[PDB]
Amino acid sequence: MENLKKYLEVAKIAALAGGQVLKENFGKVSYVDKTSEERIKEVILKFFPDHEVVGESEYRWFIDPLDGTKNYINGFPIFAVSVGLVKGEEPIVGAVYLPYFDKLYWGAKGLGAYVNGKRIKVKDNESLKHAGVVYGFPSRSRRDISIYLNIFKDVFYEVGSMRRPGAAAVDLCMVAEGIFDGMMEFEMKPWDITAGLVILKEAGGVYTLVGEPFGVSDIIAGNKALHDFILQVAKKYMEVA
Amino acid sequence: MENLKKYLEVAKIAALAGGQVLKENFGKVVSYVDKTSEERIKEVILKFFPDHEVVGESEYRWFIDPLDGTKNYINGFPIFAVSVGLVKGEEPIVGAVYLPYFDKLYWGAKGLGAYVNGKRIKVKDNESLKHAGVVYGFPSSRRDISIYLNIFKDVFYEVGSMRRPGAAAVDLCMVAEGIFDGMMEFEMKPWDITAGLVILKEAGGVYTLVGEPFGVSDIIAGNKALHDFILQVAKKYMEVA
Amino acid sequence: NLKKYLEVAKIAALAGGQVLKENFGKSYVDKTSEERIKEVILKFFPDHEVVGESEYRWFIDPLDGTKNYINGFPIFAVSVGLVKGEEPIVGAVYLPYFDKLYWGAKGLGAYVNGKRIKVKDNESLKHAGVVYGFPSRSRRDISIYLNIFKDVFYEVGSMRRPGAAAVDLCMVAEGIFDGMMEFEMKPWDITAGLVILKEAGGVYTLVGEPFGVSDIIAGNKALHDFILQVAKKYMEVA
Amino acid sequence: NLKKYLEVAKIAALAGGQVLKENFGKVFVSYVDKTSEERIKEVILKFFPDHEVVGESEYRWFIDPLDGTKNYINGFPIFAVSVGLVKGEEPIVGAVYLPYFDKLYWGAKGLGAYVNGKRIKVKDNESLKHAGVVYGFPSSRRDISIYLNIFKDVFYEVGSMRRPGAAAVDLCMVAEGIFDGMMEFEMKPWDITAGLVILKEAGGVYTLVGEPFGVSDIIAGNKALHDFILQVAKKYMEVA
Repeated sequence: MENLKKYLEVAKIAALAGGQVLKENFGKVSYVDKTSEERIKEVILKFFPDHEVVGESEYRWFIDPLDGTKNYINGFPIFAVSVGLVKGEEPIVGAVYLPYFDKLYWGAKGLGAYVNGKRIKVKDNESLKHAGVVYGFPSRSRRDISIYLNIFKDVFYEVGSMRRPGAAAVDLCMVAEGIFDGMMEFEMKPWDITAGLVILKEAGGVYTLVGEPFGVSDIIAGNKALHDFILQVAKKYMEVA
Repeated sequence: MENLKKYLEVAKIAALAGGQVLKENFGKVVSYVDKTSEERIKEVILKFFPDHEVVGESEYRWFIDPLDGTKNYINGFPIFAVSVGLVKGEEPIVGAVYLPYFDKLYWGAKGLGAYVNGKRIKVKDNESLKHAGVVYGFPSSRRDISIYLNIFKDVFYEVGSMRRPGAAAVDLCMVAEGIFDGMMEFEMKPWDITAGLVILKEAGGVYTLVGEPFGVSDIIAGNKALHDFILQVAKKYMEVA
Repeated sequence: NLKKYLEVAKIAALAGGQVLKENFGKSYVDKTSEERIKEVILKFFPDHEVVGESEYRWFIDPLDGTKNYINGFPIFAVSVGLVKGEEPIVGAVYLPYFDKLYWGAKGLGAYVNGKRIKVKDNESLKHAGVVYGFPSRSRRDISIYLNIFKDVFYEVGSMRRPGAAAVDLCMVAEGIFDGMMEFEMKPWDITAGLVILKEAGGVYTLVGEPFGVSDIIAGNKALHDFILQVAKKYMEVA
Repeated sequence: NLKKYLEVAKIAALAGGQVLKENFGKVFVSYVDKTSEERIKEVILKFFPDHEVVGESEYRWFIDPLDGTKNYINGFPIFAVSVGLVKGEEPIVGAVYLPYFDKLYWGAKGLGAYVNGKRIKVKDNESLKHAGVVYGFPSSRRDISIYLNIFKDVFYEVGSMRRPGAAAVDLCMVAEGIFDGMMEFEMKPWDITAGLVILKEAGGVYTLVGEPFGVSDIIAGNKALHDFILQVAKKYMEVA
């Protein structure tokens, strides 16, 4: 933690470096996915050769060169680059950049959560009918779809509104910014969420990780209210330990 | 209707009138906004055409949506719009939809084409389902939710991706713009889709309206491929006539 | 009908600005623009008069920054101002590229997209920023403007020539620039901007014939007094 | 190795631009400038430890942490970060970032000039009366008159003349085809080196009067305007 602030500024530059690849290529197009990754990898390693990078010790950078690929290929502006860092098992730094909006979300353990310099935080709201929730799950799941459909139906009925933007890292950043009350994505990878979670926690959010935090996981995050409720419902059709 | 041109130009201005209310109030944590936007629109339309009828909540009928995507707008999510559509008798002839946050004005008129801020648009060519992008939306409902979950899962298994942005007028413009192959909206009002529908049609899109075009309806629109696919699936779980 | 003239001015500017927006990066524009502006105005106030290249006059610039617009420089706007008798009371200046709408009305304050604005404070002249402008083929001798330019140049921190008076007035109003100096002006290029600047707590002096060819010196008290100080040394005033 | 120098350059500009970006509007200055400078110099030296950084060997980087300082402090969006690479005495790499507009101009010798992954080129001109020129000079080492005379003669011939207040950005707008040319006096290497590479690869022409790596005056634009505003200059200050 002696160079936490140096890790942060490096995470931010890495996200921007790969975010520029997404920027220059938007609307023109998978070579982008690899070019963004190389750039991110280059920045991290030149600064910290010894660290390990994961995607696709005591310092593991979990990166997502392009979160929201399908949206990116179709032209839907909800996509980003995610750059998270974890010491041992503890996630300590997060950087998520939204190229199309030129919005850079970031945060470090105990240092706060920000978006382009402005401090952010999850919103205050108990009321479920006044709440907004984003969600997401795969098309060819490892788990039966019906389960996800049943969980959806239950929250959908109590919540004020639900949205499926198509990019976990962004969903995580909008919850941390106080736009959406909570989220719930299933069958996630560490690089999909690591950076976003750090930011969410620093913005004062709560979250339950189901499964191996660095393997395949499920995530239920948001303010106190939605987290407990999405979690309650989430365990009627599946198991949590 | 020799004034199509004038009708179009008025629709656009009116959408800009209401959109201005939506943009300068965005972010300011009661929906006096919606009422004010509506007031500006009705006002513009009725100074140019005093005898035309304006619908939303007698040969020419203007269907207007002062605020498509209320939930998103309140929460701080960019996907919201204002729609202004003109119907002569029964035929939709002019459409204008404005995305204030993006300062994007989608417009079109019968036989004159579809446009977005000056550039001509059109639906995409692809007929491959696994590559297709689809947007959907059903309310939280008049009919049993199971029906929507059933139509969703099926399409979900075939298409490349599915999104729920939360504002039908925008879903229609993005389909018209060729970002999404198709859209799927259930239990709509005429002022939710009339404008976006004119636009979609001029972009070369195909669509199926279920129920009374000027009463509660369901809309399935997109390129040929997706419209044929979504419609066929829907017909397995619900009635269309 | 005070709050009503303002809403119409805003919609009129937006209407004309939309034309500029659709064609940016390509006079049909200028013509089409004023066409939309006068049309919206006369639809809401058939008794009012429109002017712009009856106790209620609207001075409009369908496209301020024509040259910038043609080159692809983002500095350009639409200007819609209203005068009652001889007093500027309502103004709207829209900048299509930045999607920023500046508006104001006597007693109601100045705004830019729903945000209230005000001119800036100045303690040191060498910290001030000034925007200026004069024509290439001018009625006055360029020597006069060069003298005015130097004197002001040596005293302030910076001087900029953006190319759109209507936009210069607005930037002084928002407190980006301490003040401006624009010479050989027409009423439709500055009326809407003046209303906005004054409601932003600004000061200004018109030289010549308002609603005619004039000069304009505007900004916070400090720069206005200084720019006017210099001007008086090389030319006519009152 | 040009390709690797260019990618690094873009990143360096972006990094320093981020500082400028998250501090724009917040009425300090030395802090932003210095913080931006430190981030740019760090990235460069990280990929090329042997290179030399300059501004305020066989491979020198001329960087401007914040071009358009006064504009930046005032809140006028015309400002940027300039990162240029020089091999020997020749400008070979250039990256100019405009944080506010989120536009990144870039180029490398023999590779072309771009803006956010968009190939750019100077505009074609015929009539001087249709030309647009950006100018600028310090408040100076030469008698203002000299510059005012040059400005005056050009002013009389072209359609328009603007003074945005940021050389780096100026050179990029000429490269993009917005302005036909620009004249700027009393320049430093870090102010124009990046823009120069970008301009030249956009098919532009420029003349450096003075010491390229010292204090200099720059005449740059397409062929037309460059020749024209070069004629006028040597009519008042006698370029070599």
